[PDB]
Amino acid sequence: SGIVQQQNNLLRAIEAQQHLLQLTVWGIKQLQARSGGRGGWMEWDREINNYTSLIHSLIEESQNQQEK
Amino acid sequence: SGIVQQQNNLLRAIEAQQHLLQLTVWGIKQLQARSGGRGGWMEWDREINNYTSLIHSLIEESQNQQEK
Amino acid sequence: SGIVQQQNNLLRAIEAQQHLLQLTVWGIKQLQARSGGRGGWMEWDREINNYTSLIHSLIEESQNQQEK
Repeated sequence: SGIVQQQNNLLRAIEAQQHLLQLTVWGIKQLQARSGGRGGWMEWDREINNYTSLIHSLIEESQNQQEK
Repeated sequence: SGIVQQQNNLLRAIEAQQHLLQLTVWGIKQLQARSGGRGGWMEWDREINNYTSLIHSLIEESQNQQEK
Repeated sequence: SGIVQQQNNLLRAIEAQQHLLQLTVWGIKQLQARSGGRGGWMEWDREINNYTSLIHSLIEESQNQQEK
């Protein structure tokens, strides 16, 4: 308790920022499709996708270890 | 101390990322106003606004519990 | 251990979000250069640069204190 609840809202804060991040990335995508980019950016998505997965996996860790 | 100071710069890091997030969201807004979108995106702002508030509230939690 | 490993993946999660943030900021830059903005935004970069440094420094703190 206490110290551990501190890590409670810490993860919650980060989980929420992830959503604001995805919403942000999403906002960027559409701004790039309007312009007219049939590619030549697909490797930029490859990077955010790999960091999103790496992040979502790390959040899983935290949720399971915050069980004990 | 120690463990608790670790949670010190942890929150600080997240509070700073929030600003970089708002700066990011803000950078996206203007790019959407230039184009000419008199709406049809207002529900996307509704989502970031609700996550920004949820986040700002969670940071408050951390600041008060980091008092004891 | 335990509590401390919890702060392990916590920092890792934040370090990863920083990259997704830089990737996000970067995605915004190009969308602003295409349009044609030879300035009048350089003080917006001044803000993200100063928060990126402030953040990268805070992460350093965490990495060194997570040594003891």
